[PDB]
Amino acid sequence: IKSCETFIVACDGGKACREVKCKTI
Repeated sequence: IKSCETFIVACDGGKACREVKCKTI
């Protein structure tokens, strides 16, 4: 099984973004 999660980053230099990512367990 693989794990995945999203984080909050400045996609517009100062906005709310939901960039999802996956990694091995």
